[PDB]
Parts: sequence; C-alpha cells; structure tokens
Amino acid sequence: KWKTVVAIFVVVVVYLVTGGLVFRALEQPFESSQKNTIALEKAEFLRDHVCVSPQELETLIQHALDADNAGVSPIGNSSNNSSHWDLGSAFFFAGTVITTIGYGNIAPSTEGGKIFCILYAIFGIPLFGFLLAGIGDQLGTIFGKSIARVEKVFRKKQVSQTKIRVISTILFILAGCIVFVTIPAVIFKYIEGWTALESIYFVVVTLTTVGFGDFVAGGNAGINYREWYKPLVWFWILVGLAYFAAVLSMIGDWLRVLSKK
Amino acid sequence: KWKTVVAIFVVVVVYLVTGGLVFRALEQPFESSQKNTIALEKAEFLRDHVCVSPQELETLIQHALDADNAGVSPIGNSSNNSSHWDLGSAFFFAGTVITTIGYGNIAPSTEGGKIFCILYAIFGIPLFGFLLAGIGDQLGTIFGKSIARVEKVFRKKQVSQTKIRVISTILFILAGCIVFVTIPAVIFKYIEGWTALESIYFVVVTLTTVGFGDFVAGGNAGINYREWYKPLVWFWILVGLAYFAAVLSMIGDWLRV
Ligand SMILES: [K+]
Ligand SMILES: [K+]
Ligand SMILES: [K+]
Repeated sequence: KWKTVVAIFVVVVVYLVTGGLVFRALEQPFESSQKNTIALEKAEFLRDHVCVSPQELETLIQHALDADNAGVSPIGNSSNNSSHWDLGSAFFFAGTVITTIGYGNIAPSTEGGKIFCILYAIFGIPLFGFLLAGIGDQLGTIFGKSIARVEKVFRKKQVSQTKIRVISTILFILAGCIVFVTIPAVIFKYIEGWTALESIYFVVVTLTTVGFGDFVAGGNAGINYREWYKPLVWFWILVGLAYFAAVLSMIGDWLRVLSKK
Repeated sequence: KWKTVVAIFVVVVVYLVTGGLVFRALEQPFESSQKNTIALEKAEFLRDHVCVSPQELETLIQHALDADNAGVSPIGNSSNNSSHWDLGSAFFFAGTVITTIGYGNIAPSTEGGKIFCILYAIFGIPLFGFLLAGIGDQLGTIFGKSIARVEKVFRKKQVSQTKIRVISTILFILAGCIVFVTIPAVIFKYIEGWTALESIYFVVVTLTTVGFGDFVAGGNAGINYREWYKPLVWFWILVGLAYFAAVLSMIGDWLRV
C-alpha cells in the first residue's frame, strides 16, 4: 500500500537527519582539527623555509594533489615502478565497476576512459546481476531445502511457519557474518596490517557495495603482495555478494507471496 | 541449471579481461605521464629552493595529503569556513551510505565514526531497499495501468502485445533519460562548473550507485552552495533510482509470466 510507502519515507528521512547529527558529532571535531593543522603546518613550512614564497608553496601543493588525483603518490621516486592500470589492477578495477563498489582510490582520468566507463557500467552491471542471480538461485534452492528440513522437525514441535522462516534467516545471516565477514576481516588484519576495526569496516564497506576506497585490499605500495592476492579478494567479493544476494532473494520471494495474500 | 551458471561466469571473466585491457590502453599512458611530471616538479622545487631538504618536502607533501584525505583542501586558509560534516552535508553523507553510492570524496576518519558507519549501513541499506521497492511497486502499478490503456487501443489496430509492451518500455526508459539523466546533468554543468562529459559521467556513475567520488555534487569547498542543494541532490537520487527500479520491476514481472 502507498500509505505504508509514505510511512517508510518518513522513517528514512528521520533516519538520515538522525544519522547526519550522529556523523556530525563524531566527525566535525576531527574535520575542524585537521582544518587548523594544515593551516599551521603550511604557515610553519613558510616560516622555517624563508627561501619559499607563499605562492611557490601553493604551486607545489597543487602539483602534489594533481598527481594524487591521477593516482600517482607525490611521495618518493622509487614508487614510480608500481602501476594502477596493469592487467591485474585493471581487471580488479573493471570488477569494481561491475559490482557497483566503485572504490574510488583510482578512477578514469582520460575523457575516453570516462566515456568507456559509462558504457562499461551500463552493460556490465546487468551482466553481473545475471551471474549473481545465477548463484543466487542455486544457493536459494539449497536454503529452501535446508529450511524445509527444519520446518518438518519444528512442525511436530507446534511452531508457526513464519517463526521457523525468521529464525532460519537469522541463522543464514549469522553464517555469512562468520564465513564472509569475520574470517576475511581477520585475514585482512594480518595481511594488510590494519586494525581490528579498519578490517571489519573494510569488509562491511566492501560487501555492502558502498566502497569508499579509504581502505582497499592490495593497495599498499610498501606491501609486496602475491599474484593470487587481488584475484582471491575479488573472488571473495563474488562468493560473499552472491551469498547475501541469495538470502535477500529468499526474503523477497516470501514477501511477494505475502503481498499477494 | 548449474551448467548455465558456469556459462555466465565465463562471459563475466571474459568481460573483465576485455574491460581491463581497454582501461589500461586508455589510462596507463596518462598515469605514466603524471608519474614523470610529479617526479620532475618535486626535483625542480628542491633545486629552485636550496633551503628545503628532500625530507622537509616529503613531510609537507604528507601534511597536504593527510588534510586532503580528511576532506580539507590544502589550498588556501579562507577555505577553512566550509564544512563537510554540517547537518546538510552530513545528511547527504548519511544518504550516500544508505543508497550504497559511498562516493569516497569524504569517509569517516574517527574510530567511532567508522563504528557508527558499519551499524548505520547494516540497518540503513535494507531500510532503503524497502522504500525503493515501495515506490517501485506504486510506480509499477501506474506503468502497468498506462500500458494496459495503450494495449486496449492498439489491440483493435491489430498490434501484438509484445510490440506494444516493447515500444512503451523504450518510451519509459527515454522519459527517465531526459527527466533524471539529461536535465540534471545540464543543471550540474552550470552549478558545479563541470564539462558536458563530466556531468553526464557523474549522473551515470551516481545512478548506477558506483560512486567513485572523483566528482560529487555539493563537494566543492570554494562553491557557496544553497541550503536546499545538498538534500535535493539526494532527493533526485531517490526519485531517479526508484523510477529506473520501477521500470526494471515492470520488465521482471512480465518475464515471470
Ligand atoms: K552500489
Ligand atoms: K558504491
Ligand atoms: K564508491
């Protein structure tokens, strides 16, 4: 019904205003802190290095940013050996577009690169949708057979179909939270050398297809990653996304029969 | 069948290898160009400014990047008046997480900010799913009633149901391409001050929920945006996403029958 659609809309607008106030309270003090630190460090550099003019400083900072925007770190000369568009990294970038994660640590700079990216997303995102619905249907049948087995057991125990379906879904959600969320975060903690939080934050930001790109697997210039690392990460992204898609498909299929009745 | 699932997988792996080689050919020459330019400009700064040590330079460049990562432009001090976490911009950030766009121009820096963001996405993304399916079902009924009206008219004209349905869907797709793709891109071109391509690229990357963050509406520290701009951008994202979801649902309902 539309009456409940407007109800969902009010809850969402309230949730965004709430979220907004919480994010402000948590991040604005640090944002205002870094605002002051940069202003101090720049004014400090100019007073410590008299031979540098304020405009000469601005020109360099601009050059540093211009390079960083293109995906080239303006730190060190030895870093000019590792590419972001090599077959391997270009494969993982292509997959980043197709999964709608769109990390953002690297993006097309060329006009043609942007043109191709528009067309690559337009046809590629539905192509992945088919693969995800493919694995989603296969896993959904396995979920359906598993729930049917539990349904026959708890039917004798005098338990409602909705109560069985709800508890089963929580269990499937928890199963994926260990296998595809907890276990890989622990692996990223040791491999990438991130904190316990940064690792879980990365996995959540990844598997939700939010993809901030403030944390990317196989992104460190310092860490000497193995050849199988980046393909294993995208493979985990594929199995992980398909698992939570198969659970979401299962919930959606039940709600469609609920709307019909 | 599982045999047909492996078939799609090969097409996807081929598509990624294809896409990868094209992106390489388009971006690697520029990436290698900028690699050389920064190496020259830095070495140039040190030879032009003898009083600056190579490490003293690295320390400053690091400070400039550290600020940029936190969402503070290391260009000018007057820019330190425009916030990224003010109620309006914080509402838009909240809205970016929920829609799974996650731009990446700005992200939570605080440990607590990251903790809240994990929980905010866990409950917020399904909450949006319901709203998108909600508007998707309501608009889908309107699009079903519209096509049924046209179907009764052209049935007497001896036109097949598939031919009517196909032409109608193309028209609904084209309608959204003007209202939610063309018209907003033209608005962002004038407001944000982007090129014709950059604005269409933004609208496409935004609506496909890819969200690279290399372009974001209401992201410029220099541009003095209106109070209504940042939320309206998200409301366009809401109406736009729901419209194309409702068209996709309509095609999906026909394929099931
Ligand atoms: K997404
Ligand atoms: K995204
Ligand atoms: K993103």
